[PDB]
Amino acid sequence: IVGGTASVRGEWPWQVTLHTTSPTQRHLCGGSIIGNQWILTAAHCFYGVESPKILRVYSGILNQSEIKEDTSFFGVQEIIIHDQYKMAESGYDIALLKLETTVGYGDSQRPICLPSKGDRNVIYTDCWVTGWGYRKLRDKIQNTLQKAKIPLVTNEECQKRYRGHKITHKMICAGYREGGKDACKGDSGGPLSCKHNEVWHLVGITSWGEGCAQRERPGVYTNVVEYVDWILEKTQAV
Ligand SMILES: CN1CCN(C(=O)C[C@H](NC(=O)/C=C/c2cc(Cl)ccc2-n2cnnn2)c2nc(-c3ccc4[nH]c(=O)cc(O)c4c3)c(Cl)[nH]2)CC1
Repeated sequence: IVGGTASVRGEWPWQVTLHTTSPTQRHLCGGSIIGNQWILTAAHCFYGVESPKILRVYSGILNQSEIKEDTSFFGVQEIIIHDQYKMAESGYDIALLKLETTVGYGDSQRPICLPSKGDRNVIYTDCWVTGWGYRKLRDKIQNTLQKAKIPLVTNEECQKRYRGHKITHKMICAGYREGGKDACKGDSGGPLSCKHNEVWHLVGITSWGEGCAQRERPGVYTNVVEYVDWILEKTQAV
């Protein structure tokens, strides 16, 4: 997160840190708890990941330093990548992780509400991107979970900012015209959480951008409202 600020413990209880074990254990990406065994995240996070066995999901974490060999985690049973996914820049950058065990909800960890089909028309004014990613282009994984408030940008505006790319209605953009606050390397797969009628909704999933926080280069996020039926298909399968 560029131009962000330290989060406080329990501010984003749906946020998770996804670690890979190969070759050495490290933070890979963020994700969001959406159900008792479901983490929603970005598809591009698994490029090169051959098996779920090398993955560890940590919840209720403010600081990466809370993670050591004796820290409890959730094993991944299944990696579900959307069938249409090819690359972040082309869309369908969404994935689900089915956990080997059930998340016990509490004040440190709980789900974020998915957006409603009847809310695709509403305009969100209170949007935040969160993660442990770089604070600048050549930096490192941050210890403390960062937050940054960013304005949603219309698709028409985002399309002007990205000549040569096709910004679809399955993508949602966020950024200040002058730059300064954005997601960066290590933030992908994490949430763009928007507060509406005193309830937080998972509006976006960090996906891509041209550099970090550049002027007239807003962040591009998966438009979660457009994938609610896909999530229900995978999570409510008979
Ligand atoms: C092979 N395939 C490539 C794509 N991918 C990734 O995970 C890509 C992912 N990028 C992001 O997290 C966010 C991108 C982004 C999003 C928006 Cl909305 C706007 C602008 C953005 N950017 C524009 N330029 N940079 N960012 C990213 N994560 C890391 C990352 C993650 C964890 C890490 N842990 C460590 O301990 C040490 C690390 O060094 C380390 C690096 C890097 Cl590098 N890049 C999966 C793997």
